[PDB]
Amino acid sequence: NLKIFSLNSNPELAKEIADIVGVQLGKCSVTRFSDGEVQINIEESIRGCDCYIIQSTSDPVNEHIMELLIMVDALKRASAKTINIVIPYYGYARQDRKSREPITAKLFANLLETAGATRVIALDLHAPQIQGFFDIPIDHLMGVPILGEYFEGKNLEDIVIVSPDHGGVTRARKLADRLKAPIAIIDKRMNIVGNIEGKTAILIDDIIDTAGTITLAANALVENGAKEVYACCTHPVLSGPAVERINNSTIKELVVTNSIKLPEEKKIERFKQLSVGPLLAEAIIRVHEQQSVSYLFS
Amino acid sequence: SNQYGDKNLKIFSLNSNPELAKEIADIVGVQLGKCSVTRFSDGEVQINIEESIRGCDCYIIQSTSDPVNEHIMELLIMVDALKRASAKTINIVIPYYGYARQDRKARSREPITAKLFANLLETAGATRVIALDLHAPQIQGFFDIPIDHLMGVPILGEYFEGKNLEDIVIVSPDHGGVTRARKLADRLKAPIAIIDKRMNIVGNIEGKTAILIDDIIDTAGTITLAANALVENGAKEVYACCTHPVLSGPAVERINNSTIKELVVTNSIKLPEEKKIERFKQLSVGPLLAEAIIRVHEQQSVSYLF
Amino acid sequence: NLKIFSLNSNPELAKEIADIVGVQLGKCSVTRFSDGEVQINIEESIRGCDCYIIQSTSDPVNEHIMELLIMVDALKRASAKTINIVIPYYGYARQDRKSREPITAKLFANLLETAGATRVIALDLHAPQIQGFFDIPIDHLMGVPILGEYFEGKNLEDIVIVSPDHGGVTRARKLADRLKAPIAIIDKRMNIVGNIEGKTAILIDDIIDTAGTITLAANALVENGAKEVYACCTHPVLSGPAVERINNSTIKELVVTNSIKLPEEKKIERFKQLSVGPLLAEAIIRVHEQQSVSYLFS
Amino acid sequence: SNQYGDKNLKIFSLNSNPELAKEIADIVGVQLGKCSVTRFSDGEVQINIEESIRGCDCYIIQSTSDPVNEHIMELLIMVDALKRASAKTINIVIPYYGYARQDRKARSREPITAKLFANLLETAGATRVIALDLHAPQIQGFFDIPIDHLMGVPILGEYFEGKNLEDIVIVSPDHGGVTRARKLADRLKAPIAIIDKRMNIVGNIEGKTAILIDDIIDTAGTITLAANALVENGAKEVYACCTHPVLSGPAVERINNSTIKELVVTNSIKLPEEKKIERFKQLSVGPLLAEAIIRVHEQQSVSYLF
Amino acid sequence: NLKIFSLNSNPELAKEIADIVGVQLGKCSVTRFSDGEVQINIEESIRGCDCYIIQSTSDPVNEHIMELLIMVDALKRASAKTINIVIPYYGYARQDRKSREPITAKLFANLLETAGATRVIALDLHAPQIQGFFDIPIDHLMGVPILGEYFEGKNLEDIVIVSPDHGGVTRARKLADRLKAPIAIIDKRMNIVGNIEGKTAILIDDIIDTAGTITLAANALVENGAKEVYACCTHPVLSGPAVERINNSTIKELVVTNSIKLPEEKKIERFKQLSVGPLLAEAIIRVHEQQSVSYLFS
Amino acid sequence: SNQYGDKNLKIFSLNSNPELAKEIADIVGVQLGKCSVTRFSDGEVQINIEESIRGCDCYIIQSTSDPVNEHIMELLIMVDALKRASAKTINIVIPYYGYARQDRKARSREPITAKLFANLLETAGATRVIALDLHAPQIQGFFDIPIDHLMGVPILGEYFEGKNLEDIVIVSPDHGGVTRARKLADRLKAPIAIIDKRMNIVGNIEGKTAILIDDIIDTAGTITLAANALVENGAKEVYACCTHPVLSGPAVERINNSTIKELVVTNSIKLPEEKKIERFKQLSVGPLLAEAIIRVHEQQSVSYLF
Repeated sequence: NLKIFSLNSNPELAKEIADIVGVQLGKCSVTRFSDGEVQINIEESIRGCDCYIIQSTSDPVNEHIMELLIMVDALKRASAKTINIVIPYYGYARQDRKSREPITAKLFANLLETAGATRVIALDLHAPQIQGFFDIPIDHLMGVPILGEYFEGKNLEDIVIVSPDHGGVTRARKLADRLKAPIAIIDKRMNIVGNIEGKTAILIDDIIDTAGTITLAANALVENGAKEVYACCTHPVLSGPAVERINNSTIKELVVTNSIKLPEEKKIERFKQLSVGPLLAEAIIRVHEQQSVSYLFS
Repeated sequence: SNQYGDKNLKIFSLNSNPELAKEIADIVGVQLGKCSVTRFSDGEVQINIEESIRGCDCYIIQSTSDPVNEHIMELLIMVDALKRASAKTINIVIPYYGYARQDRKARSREPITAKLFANLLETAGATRVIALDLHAPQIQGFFDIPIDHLMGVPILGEYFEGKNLEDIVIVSPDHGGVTRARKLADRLKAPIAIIDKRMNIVGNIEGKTAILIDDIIDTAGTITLAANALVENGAKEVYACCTHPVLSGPAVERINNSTIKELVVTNSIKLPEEKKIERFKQLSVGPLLAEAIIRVHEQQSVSYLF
Repeated sequence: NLKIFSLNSNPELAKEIADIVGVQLGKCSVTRFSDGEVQINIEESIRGCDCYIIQSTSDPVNEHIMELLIMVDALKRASAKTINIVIPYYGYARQDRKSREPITAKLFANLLETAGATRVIALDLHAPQIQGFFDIPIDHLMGVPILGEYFEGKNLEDIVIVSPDHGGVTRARKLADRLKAPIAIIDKRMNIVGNIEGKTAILIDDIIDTAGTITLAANALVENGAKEVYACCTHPVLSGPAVERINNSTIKELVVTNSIKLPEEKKIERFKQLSVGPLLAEAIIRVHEQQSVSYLFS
Repeated sequence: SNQYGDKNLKIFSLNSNPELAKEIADIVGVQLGKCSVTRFSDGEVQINIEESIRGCDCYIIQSTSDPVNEHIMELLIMVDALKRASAKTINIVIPYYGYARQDRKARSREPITAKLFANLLETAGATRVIALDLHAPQIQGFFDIPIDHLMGVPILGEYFEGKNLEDIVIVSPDHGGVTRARKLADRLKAPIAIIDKRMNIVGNIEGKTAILIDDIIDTAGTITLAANALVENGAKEVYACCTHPVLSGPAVERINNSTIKELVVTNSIKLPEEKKIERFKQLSVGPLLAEAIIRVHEQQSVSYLF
Repeated sequence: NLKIFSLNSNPELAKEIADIVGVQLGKCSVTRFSDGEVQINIEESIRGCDCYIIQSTSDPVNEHIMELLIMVDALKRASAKTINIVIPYYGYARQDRKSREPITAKLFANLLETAGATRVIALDLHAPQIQGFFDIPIDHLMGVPILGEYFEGKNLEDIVIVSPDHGGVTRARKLADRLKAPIAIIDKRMNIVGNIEGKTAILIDDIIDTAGTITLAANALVENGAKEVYACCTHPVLSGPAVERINNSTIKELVVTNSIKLPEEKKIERFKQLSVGPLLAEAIIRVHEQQSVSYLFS
Repeated sequence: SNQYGDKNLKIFSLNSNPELAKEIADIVGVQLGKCSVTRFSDGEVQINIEESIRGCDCYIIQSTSDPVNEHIMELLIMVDALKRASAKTINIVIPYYGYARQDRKARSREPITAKLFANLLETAGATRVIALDLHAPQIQGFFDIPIDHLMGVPILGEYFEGKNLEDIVIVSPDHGGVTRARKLADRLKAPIAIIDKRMNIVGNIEGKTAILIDDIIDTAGTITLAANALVENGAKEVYACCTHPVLSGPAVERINNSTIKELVVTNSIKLPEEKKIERFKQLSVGPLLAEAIIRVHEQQSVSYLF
């Protein structure tokens, strides 16, 4: 009665999740015709079934967004009982506030409901208030505990968590609480606010895109006395020259999760990727079986 | 082209067909609204309108052609941006409506994408739509906001009329396009014939000038096979025409190597600069759409057009 | 738990369907007061029940449409679990496109959802895109296979399927595919496009209303060499002089289905009526039990 | 009657009450919008507006009287047609609101048809409504679009005042109409009395001129029984009045054979040409509705009226 | 699987109802911060549960309305299966018609649905057409039978039911039918229409607010020949000087129900309070178990 | 103040902040719309607009401050009243947005009240909103109707600039307010420092004039503790400021007894007349909001402001 489908964004994450929960991915067909149009065909009856769709809205966001919406349409029209969306990475999440700009994080939310979505399971939205962009139920999972565990196990002396900017202090502090460490912040107006002399710095962000911000912060820490610099994020967008910039940086090791598929192309030298696979598989089971999802936060 | 005199009419162009959009604006007499549609390295689209449009009637010109998904998204984001900046109205001029084909795959559990698009456009905040030659006229019923549907057949007809042709027969490429072939046949007082690919011909095409008409020419497999079977059955000559030149895949090579004397299309879809069609004529829908926007904005009768 | 109700359009079809699935029709009351107003009263508790309403929106369409909407309102307000509409004939289906006309096929759809409908089961809509007029689930049944079977069993030599016009070629061809026959079409601008000399013609349409189109086509076929003319449609609207025109025509036999009740009044001489009763009863069971409805098309 | 001077005000009439609709248009000073509401042989209604109304404020005059289902449908289809032809506004003037009776059948699992209608009208696309003497004033709450509710009592009162009557008592036909009898009693500074059919009389009606008032007179069973019991209890005389003359079934014969001296009604519902009431007076709501449409269109105070 | 919560309006009624149906009230938290804002926190997982909320929208109506809406929001966002609202007293019910006034009874209804309500159970709405203000299911319970039983048991000779005004005649008559008594009405334009000489009068209304209307009617009855005056209503709003006015009136006994909590403050001397507790507990069970609720009216 | 000359602009005040509302109206040049918001003995709110506003653009000024529930309700009822009286637009000017705090209680199963409010306002019938210093800028995303968000920081900055201060450091009271401290630091070309209460200080505050900035000062526990720890760590002096003076509970006594040299706030929330702050300065948002309403009404650029 529970059917899980995967689309093109992150097929491997979807498979890992399916193996853990114990189902074969649903029979669907995702064709792209020669003129660029996409067509999904549900290759099996899903009438009366609770359907889960696993899709990160990563590069190319607009293709991933449309195939997800078109698939929801096909399931709604094929009489699915529920259409539950599992989103490891929420694209356009940085477009969450307005000078004559759209609020794309909100537009997508409205689009998703319009298409027929029942509920959403999300992981580390750029802003916690993005939950409020929905009127359908949404269960928000956090990735900070996963990154925090890995660092807690590295036997690092003298650490200070560093927020790459003014908007990342809250996140920095959740990590500094978990690790019992002080916080410093970069104030590119690029000044270092806080004590980092001799300390092992851990730069943290939710998303690492072009990596300009992170590598620059890293270089600044090192020439201001930091013993060493580590860097982590939940979502590895890593577009453009991101990878190169990181390989040449002073960043000892970069730690990311697998919410976004890694560039087949470019390789990161000092890197560690943690899986959110178990977290999502478990959240899917509890949502479907109506157990407590919040048991997952404490 | 500044000459319009209603500073309250704004026209924006997205990336699908900037040339057509420029032509329309020029004809109307106004400069393209100022905005920037950029794509960050991660493929996300960013839009920021560069002049206040608060209280203005805005017109967005976008064909949802290859790649349809990107063009739909920038269109939706553009509308969200104008809605939030307090535009008075957000009018959508769609020269080509992507996903309008409902039969593409002959399957069971399919989506009805042309309907999903309509719902999405309305949700984004569209006030109305101006469309041209929708694949099926009942797509108008997919909207609950006003939609004005323009016909491209008169333009094509007027062109063929000017060629002074003898013994013509309008040919429908398949079963679904007989109504459309009939409209051209009426404009040209010519009989019709249809290709029954199951590849037979219903009608007398012998020693006549055949004109193949379809709404869309995509891979060109259908139209070229229909042109060849036409000639080899005695048609003296074959012209082909359509409103929307999708021309994907091998379309061009197929056309260049076929017996089609001349292919006639409109500029509702931007042509591939890459490859050239040899025997080709392109008619413009710029004046037709420009006239439509003016009558809609000023509240004049547009049915008069079409 | 499954309750089936019938309204005034086609009580006999409703009864046949109820007998096949194995239920007594629900206890409802359809009163028309002296001033013309209608009042439905559900004569039994249907709280928590999945309710099916059988109604063709045939002559008078506006009365049939309103009693259906008022009944949906009473069931919604009486806490029905689901309100499933079974529509053998969809009136106003020819009003599916716009010069300053409404798109009544779309208006009705919106009205139906507004009133509280859960889903729809339809049979041979004038246009397949009318399915897209709904946002609630709709399962579209075809009648061509039923008419096609009957002709396949008549031992007719030399046949050609004839589309009475430009808009009926697709339908004609589905019948010509099933019967392995060529197609011809009438081009009233009234010319016959295609070879019909000595052939047995079968004129096909979805709806036969005043029958002017069909009888004229039939007369034209016969004076252009056709050995004989048969005629069929799924929906027998047959209004005005329809019947007389058919009785005097050259039409050997007219074949229709029972999606619309036959005029108690006027009688057709050479005629055959096939029942969609089994098709709908079966579609109702599969929808309710969540089996595959598409198994019914192949 | 061309004299209005705001070519932007359009008024349409459907089939329920063309005479009333003509009177209103005449008074306003405009010609009835051009359209054709035809019914094909199969009973389907076809509408096609014969002049552009794009950008115009349209007023539709339709009472949903016998047969209510047909009149509702043509009204809904008319609105869909105007919405899709780009009307600026679609204003509904309903002289008589069908299905406004909620108690007709005393059952359990009933529909609330007056609410369903409101939802349907809004869904079709109505901008606002102008109504007259709704059976229950809270039906105004059934709408989420603006609704202006006009009262017919002043017109009736003004008529009775002009008769110079002595010793009058306003009689409520039943328990639900006491508030309405009270309003007339206020206009005429007269006391009230009520018929408690369980058929007793609460109040002193002895040797007085009784005036029975109701909102609707349908089969006339209630009003005639109430008039007879009135006379036989000593009332010197009995007048009867209402806003809406539904007059279905035996209504007329019952009235003609009753003791009602004179029945007074308005023209909110078209009268049966077939049968004649003998002692009868019909007051017009044409001027009242015409004045309402003008103030709504020009944005003037209409509460001033009512 | 059935969880019942109570908010601040009438905690005792909620408890009585919970005891009868056989559940402990749900674990929720209703905090009012120092600046006046309210925060509800569901202290237990209610995922997949049918939740009932017991709240009268009595003084202060706006606080009671908001805490109810905020609670519905928290349950909707915490994935409740259904959110069923039980409303013993419906505030703003007198704002049911429009000169440039709002129709607050309708606004609240729209607000309730917007917040996420599934259905409503109501008791004696000011106007029966207020049921039509909703599009979600609503089951309307009557209190007249409860007041009527109590009077039927008092051995009162010569009774006449009295409507305090023009709008209360229908209600008066339902009570006069149950008791086989004649009706009289007060016509404050303050005249007494009907025979009350020597009779025992029972003044009836739905709501007794400031009690000016009722006490004045009572005084008028007594100086016009009435042997004695009784007074009843379903909803005891009793605000301002209500209580004092009643204690000094000629009203022999005032009978009310417990749909609204009684002023802790002021005491009524000759009074009787009947409980709607059993009625609501029973309606809750039948709604939840899908039995017939209308069995409760006859 | 009658001088505006667009009889079509109406401005109403509810009970949250009548003084601010009066100031705005005065500046604009119009008299407060006429209405009565009364509360019957039972606490129900009654509203009845005393002049026709049919066709007028109406502006409602209401802060949803203590008690937020009453103020929200009168606001919602006011909108229902204007919608039903046929106002053309219903524009909401919210100087202070109650329930904008999402972290107040650190629990699991919570409501998102700021979102519920937005949905309710839209449902009531709001056309648009004008807000000032929302607690989180993404609350703008909670609305699907246009919302113009004004910033109070420039006003505060301009005041501090006029004091001619030396060696200043802008201090963020907590982790969530670093972006806001940064904006003031930009206006004053000053570095920033943050209080890491887990109560340590990140940044050099030694011998400097510290300026604490927050959006809201409620019980004042956070700001006063942050001011004290500042001084005892060597800050030469401490100023404190915020846009919204909620000042609930012991706020005032705490401030009066702290080391804050001067507390600066705006008049977005009505101050308690009861208790006085000793070292205090109140800047007005009346001119800022008045300018915003005019540009919105006349369709001028308001981003120019903020």
